[PDB]
Amino acid sequence: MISDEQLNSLAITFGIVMMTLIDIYHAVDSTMSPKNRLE
Repeated sequence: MISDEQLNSLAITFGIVMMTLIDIYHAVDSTMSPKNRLE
C-alpha cells in the first residue's frame, strides 16, 4: 500500500539520481573512449 506522495517522491528521486549516474558514467566513458559519430 503506497501513497501518491511516496510514489511521486520515489519517481522524482529515481529519475534525478539515475540521470546523475548515467550523466557521469556517460561523460567519463565518452572522455575515456570517445568516437567520431556525429551527423
